[PDB]
Amino acid sequence: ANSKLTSDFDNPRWIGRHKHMFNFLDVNHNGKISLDEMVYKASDIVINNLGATPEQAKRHKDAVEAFFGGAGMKYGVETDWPAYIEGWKKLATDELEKYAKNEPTLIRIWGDALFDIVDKDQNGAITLDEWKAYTKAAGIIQSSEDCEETFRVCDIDESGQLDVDEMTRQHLGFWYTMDPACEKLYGGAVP
Ligand SMILES: O=C1N2C=C(c3ccc(O)cc3)NC(Cc3ccccc3)C2=N[C@@]1(Cc1ccc(I)cc1)OO
Repeated sequence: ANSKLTSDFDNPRWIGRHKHMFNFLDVNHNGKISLDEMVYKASDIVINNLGATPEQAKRHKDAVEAFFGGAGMKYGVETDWPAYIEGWKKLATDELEKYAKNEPTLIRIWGDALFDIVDKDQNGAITLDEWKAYTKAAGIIQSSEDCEETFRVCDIDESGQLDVDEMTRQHLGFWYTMDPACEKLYGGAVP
């Protein structure tokens, strides 16, 4: 493994990062969300906003299913916040265990599915314009200034693109470990 990654689950900034996303996902403020909702959102984005082919979409659907599945979410079950954060602890642990063993993470598998859609050249790397299009469709970032910040935090190549290898490392830090160097990955959009 290239980094030594450990969890920080009692940090209120980690709990609150995921609470921010819970709220963002719970668009109708039911105080619960379902797997049905999460995979609908994923496929709506990629099929109806980003031009994914049927095969590309199904590959993406499987990845998103497995991801939220790893956090304990299930079709036909309504997950509340206390269940959600408990499930996220299990997902993060499981992911850091894979990473430490140089085994592919659920977030990497999602990223490969998504980048094949979003990268016009299908080489595992995105432009700023492609990142805006995705994050704005998803709604995880709203402003162009915040998308721009992603490219500052991340280590870009001579060509000016964001490689899947680099994004994954940042994602591991941001979502799973509270690594200080990954702060502001989505700019002001997600604390
Ligand atoms: O990393 C990403 N997340 C993480 C999250 C996320 C993380 C933690 C959390 O508690 C909730 C959501 N959400 C979204 C948006 C989303 C949500 C549901 C269905 C479709 C798109 C999300 N989109 C992603 C997609 C992605 C996935 C892997 C890679 I490497 C690069 C990009 O962009 O930052």
